[PDB]
Amino acid sequence: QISVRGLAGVENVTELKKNFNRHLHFTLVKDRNVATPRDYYFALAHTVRDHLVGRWIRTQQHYYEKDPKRIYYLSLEFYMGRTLQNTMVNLALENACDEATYQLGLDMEELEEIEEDAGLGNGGLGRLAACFLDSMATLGLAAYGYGIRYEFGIFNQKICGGWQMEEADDWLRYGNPWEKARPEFTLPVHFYGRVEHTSQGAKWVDTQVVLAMPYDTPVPGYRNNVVNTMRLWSAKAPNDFNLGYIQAVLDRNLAENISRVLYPNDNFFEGKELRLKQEYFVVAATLQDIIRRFKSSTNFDAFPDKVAIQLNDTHPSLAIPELMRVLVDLERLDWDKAWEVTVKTCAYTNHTVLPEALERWPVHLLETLLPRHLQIIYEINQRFLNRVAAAFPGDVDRLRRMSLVEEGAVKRINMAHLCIAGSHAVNGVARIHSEILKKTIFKDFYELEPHKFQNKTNGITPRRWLVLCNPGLAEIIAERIGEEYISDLDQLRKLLSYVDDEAFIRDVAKVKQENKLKFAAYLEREYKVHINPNSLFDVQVKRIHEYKRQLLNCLHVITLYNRIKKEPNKFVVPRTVMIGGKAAPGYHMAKMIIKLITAIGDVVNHDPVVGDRLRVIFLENYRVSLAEKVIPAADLSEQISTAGTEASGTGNMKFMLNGALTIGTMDGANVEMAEEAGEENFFIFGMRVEDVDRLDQRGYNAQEYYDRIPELRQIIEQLSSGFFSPKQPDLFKDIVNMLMHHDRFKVFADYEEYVKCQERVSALYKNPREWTRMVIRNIATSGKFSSDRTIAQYAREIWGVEPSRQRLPA
Amino acid sequence: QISVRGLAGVENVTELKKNFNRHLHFTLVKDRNVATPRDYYFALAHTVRDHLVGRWIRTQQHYYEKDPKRIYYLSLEFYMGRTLQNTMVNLALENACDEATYQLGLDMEELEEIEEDAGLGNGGLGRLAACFLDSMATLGLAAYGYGIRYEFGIFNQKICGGWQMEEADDWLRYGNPWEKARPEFTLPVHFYGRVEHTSQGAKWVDTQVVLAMPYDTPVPGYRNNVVNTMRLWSAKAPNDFNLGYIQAVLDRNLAENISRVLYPNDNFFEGKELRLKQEYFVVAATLQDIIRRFKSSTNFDAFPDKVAIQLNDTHPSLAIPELMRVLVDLERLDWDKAWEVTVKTCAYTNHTVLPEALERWPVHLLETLLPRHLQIIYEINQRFLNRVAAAFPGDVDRLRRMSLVEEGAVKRINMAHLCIAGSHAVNGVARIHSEILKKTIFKDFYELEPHKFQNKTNGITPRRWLVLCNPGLAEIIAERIGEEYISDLDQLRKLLSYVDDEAFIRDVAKVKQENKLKFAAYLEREYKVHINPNSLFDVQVKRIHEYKRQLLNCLHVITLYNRIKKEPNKFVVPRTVMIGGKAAPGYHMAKMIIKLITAIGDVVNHDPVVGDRLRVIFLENYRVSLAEKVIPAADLSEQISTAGTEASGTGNMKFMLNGALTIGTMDGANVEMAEEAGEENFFIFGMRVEDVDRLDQRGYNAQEYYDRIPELRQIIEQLSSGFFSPKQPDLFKDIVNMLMHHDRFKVFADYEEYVKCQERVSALYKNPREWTRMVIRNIATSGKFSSDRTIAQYAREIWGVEPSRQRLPA
Ligand SMILES: OC[C@H]1O[C@@]2(CC(c3ccccc3)=NO2)[C@H](O)[C@@H](O)[C@@H]1O
Ligand SMILES: OC[C@H]1O[C@@]2(CC(c3ccccc3)=NO2)[C@H](O)[C@@H](O)[C@@H]1O
Repeated sequence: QISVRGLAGVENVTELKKNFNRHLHFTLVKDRNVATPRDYYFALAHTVRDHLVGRWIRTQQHYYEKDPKRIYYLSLEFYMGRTLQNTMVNLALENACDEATYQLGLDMEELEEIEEDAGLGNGGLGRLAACFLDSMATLGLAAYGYGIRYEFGIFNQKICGGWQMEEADDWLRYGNPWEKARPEFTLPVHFYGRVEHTSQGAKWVDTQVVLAMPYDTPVPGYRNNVVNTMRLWSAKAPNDFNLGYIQAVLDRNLAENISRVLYPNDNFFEGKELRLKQEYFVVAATLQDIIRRFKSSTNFDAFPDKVAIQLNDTHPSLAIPELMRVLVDLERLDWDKAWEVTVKTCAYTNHTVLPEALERWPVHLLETLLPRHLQIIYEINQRFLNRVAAAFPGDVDRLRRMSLVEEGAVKRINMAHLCIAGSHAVNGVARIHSEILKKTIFKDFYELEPHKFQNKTNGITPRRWLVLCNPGLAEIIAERIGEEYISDLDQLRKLLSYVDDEAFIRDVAKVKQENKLKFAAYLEREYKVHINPNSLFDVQVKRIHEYKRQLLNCLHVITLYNRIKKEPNKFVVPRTVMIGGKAAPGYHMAKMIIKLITAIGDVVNHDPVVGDRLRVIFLENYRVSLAEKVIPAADLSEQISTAGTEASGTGNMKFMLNGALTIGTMDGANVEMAEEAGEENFFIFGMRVEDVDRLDQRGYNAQEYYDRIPELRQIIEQLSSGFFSPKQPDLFKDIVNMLMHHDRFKVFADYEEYVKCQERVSALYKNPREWTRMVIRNIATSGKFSSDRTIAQYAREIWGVEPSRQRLPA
Repeated sequence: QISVRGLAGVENVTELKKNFNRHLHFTLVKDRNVATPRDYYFALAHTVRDHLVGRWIRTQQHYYEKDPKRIYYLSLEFYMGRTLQNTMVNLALENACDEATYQLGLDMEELEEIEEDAGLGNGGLGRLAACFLDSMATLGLAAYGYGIRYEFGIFNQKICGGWQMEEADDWLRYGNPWEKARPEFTLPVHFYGRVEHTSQGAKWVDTQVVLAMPYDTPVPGYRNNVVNTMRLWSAKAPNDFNLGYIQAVLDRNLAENISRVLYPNDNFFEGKELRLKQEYFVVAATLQDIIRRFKSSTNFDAFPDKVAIQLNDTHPSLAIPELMRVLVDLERLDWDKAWEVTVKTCAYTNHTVLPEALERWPVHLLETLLPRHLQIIYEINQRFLNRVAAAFPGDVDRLRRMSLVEEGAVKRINMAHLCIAGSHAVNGVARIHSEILKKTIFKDFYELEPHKFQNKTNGITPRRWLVLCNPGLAEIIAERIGEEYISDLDQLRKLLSYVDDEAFIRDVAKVKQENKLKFAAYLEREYKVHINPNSLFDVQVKRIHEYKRQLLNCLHVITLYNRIKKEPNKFVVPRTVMIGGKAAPGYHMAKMIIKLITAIGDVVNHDPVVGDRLRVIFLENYRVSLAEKVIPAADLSEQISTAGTEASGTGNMKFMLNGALTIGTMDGANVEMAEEAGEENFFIFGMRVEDVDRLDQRGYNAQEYYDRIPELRQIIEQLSSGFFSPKQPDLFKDIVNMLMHHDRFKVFADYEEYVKCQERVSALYKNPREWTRMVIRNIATSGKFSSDRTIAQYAREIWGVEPSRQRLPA
């Protein structure tokens, strides 16, 4: 149908059809008489998977022959989403498969909806890892993603009576056609035990053993025939485990629980033993695999020349003392040499500055679980503090601030401090965030080792986040400037010369309307909810958290409702306000915010006076597959975190690429987005970081805003009195109390500017031509935010490798 | 190479080779450079599996079109062993695959050794189910095996310091290429809850739900293109299960533990809740599947015309009240009609008379777990006892003897009584056993309903137990009488005309010697143990149990050793005495017997005076795959249970088919084996059932035998004094105490006759020609013991269906 989806050659279509029928018969053991849509999905998945294998085998043998420096990306989260369409896109098979299935009497888009998301992440951090894998393959890097194969990913969210309910994400129930189990490469991981000092160094003895079984998933690059590997570890009990008899076999579950479930916390540290086990599990198995591969290429001096390890936050921070353990205890290297190798191998990316998100593990937990690692951490700390004392003589408070060991009620290890000490590079994820690291939380470390600190602004892959989810937009762009931009997003700047082109203006607006119609239809079919496709689609999708200020959005919504009720016969620009996202199960306030949103919808959506002028919808079960649907349909992107709290954001970049305008604070990557597009083409409002600092010095008093803003007072009175919960008048008392007395994120302080800015949004929307021209200026300057740009920077500035767009032979 | 293994056509070999390479590439994602023997096994398995699928699909659609009466074989155990060779044999692909792999530079027999046994059974009962499935497919019956997919089958046995150690049988670790998961046919199973009586009957409410997910395995018939199904259920938690959050997901293990592990008890009842859950799990899921299939063909009058359910012992006895529950509570049939349907549908096979093996479930367990079933059982009991009271007026003791409910300290349900009441046919598994049922334990029931009681003598499949494991013997037979006997074992009678044929005598003895050499080589390669291939191979392989009297064998071994030591320079016929089998982990005495055997070996095997004249070996990890190796190598089959204790035995039949002579008591199927071959061609010794009865009336006094047999006294003195355990003098005190004071199985009573009979064995072995002539007379009369004969009898006399040898189109 459309050009960017590739060719549908006679030979290819015929071959795909026959292989489809072969898989339905031999693989699925079905015939067309009893086959269901799900069977058809699997037949298609297996057919497409077959096209990966040749490239996968030859890519890995190419790396063995060429022996390039290998990049190891360690993460506890990989938020992959669906794989079928992405694979077709990267292999140029989409049109061919569409044709093949059409000739078989099937709709491919219907089949695509059957695939479960691989939801092995919480949100932004996990999704960044996924975009990074795509970019590393597209840039021809010898890269490996290493993580945990959770049996249960991020929970499925159901809304019942306006409240969030959780259910297990049983994503493997029907099988996973993309993974290949590699039981032959199973490795042992050790826990507990004790340290024994001998004539020849320390020995870690009397341990409990859990097996790590790898599953490999192919990661195809964009049309370059490169297929890299994501290797995820699954926990297995040894066969002599606990070996009455029956109970001993049943108790194998205890060991295998390590890889059972993803911790559902976004930007929050929960210091549970099971989580610590998960972190060591991935680190220990991965490092053995790295060292094996290095030996199968004695001389560890060349280790850093052949190996780079990237730590995705502090979650895999145990890589540092584990590498030291292996080099010192097992390979018999002297400390100083082992440390040199470790530092040159490891690099650390920090993803947040929120105090409650930082990992600080109780010493007593590490003492019991990982006694040798604690000893190594103590030794690292002593040697590091000796360096600090030499550089800043007599500065005793600096020594306590910089220590890896934190004293107090319970002694803890600061894992961020461990990572900085043991890495040759430390980066933040947006310019403002990286500067905040150097000025505040890691100031002492920056003063000691300035050369270590870098910035690498986040990005998103234009394959999934444009070509896959928005083929209509991809096509109208390709018609004007060709296809090269898909792997060279900076080429979108060429669209600036079309900002006054009447045909292009029409096409951009047409594509948006089509996306909106499609999404409006999706909502009716799957959720029986009714929306006006002519209204402004006002969208805030992201995890529910106080810092992200879904509450500020709620206040604007109520403001709009109240204004309509005050003057019903006055024209307002119609809006559909959509808010979606999951709350961590133990996060009471986030769960209350969800209930508030649905409660507002209950009132607003059923008020006859409002009509189709304002609709409030909570988008249930927000996840990668839903993002791919709603983002292309959005007009307005809500990026409204308190300045200094959102390290980067990546949802923001997705909306910019897909033709939505942004209302946002100068926070995270919003700052660079506004810089790229020009501030005139962005809806910027609210406090800057400096303004937040000034308010903190003075003391934030929410009562002041309540007293001076009559429209705000009305909303608080409505919430308190039970206007949005008539049968439970005091339901939202916790929300009101927090807003009035202990709001860490200063919701009231940005209210007036926000509402004012939103009026400017509505004004522009009344002028479709000028709205679209501003959209074009956003799309055209979105190039910087390709993860290809991000990865090229990591490659050149941290890993010491050169990216390549050269094809491997097919 | 050999004729019975089929043709190796040019087209077939070329096609097998290309499909092998295809699977290695696309399925296994390997190339010849990094592939291991295990990869080669899987490539072969997938290649052979492909040949099943067409036949599997067309067989099942044939049953849908023809709508024949369906046979449902319900068992908690299916001891399948390996599948690769069996599939090749039944599809006539063995020679072709041998050629194909040979041309690829691989040895097929090496690849076959990589496959794990499917060890989903304990021994005889589970293996009978497996032979039955093979025969049902070969006889063209619309048959389905239903059971549980245990994650862990019968434990792997390791011998450490002469003691049995257990380890988990992780048989699914590398995957199972033979099964097809059918998650789309998942069914709910209910537990606990309570019974609510309404205006319209009883309702079972507030239950806990566990999901039953089916996995289908193909069961090919012998060269008839029929492929039946074995459907095994796996336990799954519902997604809202227990839905802090993390613990709730972790607690899913509790539900899924139902299908985790096989209870390792042979002929012993353990009244544990988990086992009861397993029994209901298989019954509830299976019955829903049966009823669905019946409806997809309102009128339950025709149910028994279209459905037969065979209960493999009392383990699936809950089928009776479950069927009543569904018909009465759900389908709204009146009691009397539902009962008529149930009785005509169900039939029960009893497999043992040992009191400790009979299932008697505590009422309190059924009350809590299955409240509605208990109510139904009570109602069945009341109506049944009303019938008994009408037939035998005033006989109050009969009423208490026949009751399904047993009174006492704890009230129990006698599941055997339930099965007799609710079945139209009840059978034993050998003529002597079936007669014992009518005369003793079920005498009261036989008097009430004589027409119900039948015999169906057990059998073994000649495919696995001759063609597969002993191709050399199969071939020399085929050379004389053709190939028809493989599916018509009665044709072996034609070999009687070759008992004086000098060429045949030579060939039979040659095949045995070759098998012995091969097995002697296997022992050296895998266990580094050394044996004389010229010695008499004296073999007792079976589960370790007091009733099977491995101890009697031990006494003979020590007798032989003592006689050699008394007269070292006297010639004796050299023997290799091999004993193997697993002990249930909680069975102390059986574990002690294993230690005794190894302790005897430790003394006998290292005595320089003995030399190569006597060797005692414990065969580690006896299982189906080992049986296939050792049985063809055996000269003497030990079948020495106390008369009246071994219901049938099936190992006995395996040895008879493979050219071993039998030393045995007149117990189980031994009686019919001797009848078929002629008593002159069998080494019969010891008490008959009547002699055991006489001794019991008198009172068994072991001291009498000790006092009157000097050779026996010596052995007991050796055991007691510490001759076989110098460092632990009292190690075998429990064994001596049991033998002297509480031997339920009268080991001493058969000692003299046994030793005498063994002397006659040695005498015959000195004359190779006459030994072989007697062997020929055994092989020639083994036809009755084909499971094809057994299944044909079940079909005609119980199920009301006619077997067919007609081919389905390929
Ligand atoms: O760099 C990727 C993203 O990382 C974060 C940090 C984060 C996280 C998740 C789990 C644990 C700790 C931090 N999720 O999102 C940041 O909050 C977000 O701003 C950033 O875009
Ligand atoms: O019919 C098949 C076989 O059945 C038994 C009975 C049995 C068994 C196994 C588990 C639970 C209860 C009984 N295993 O073997 C009998 O002991 C054996 O004699 C017979 O050949």
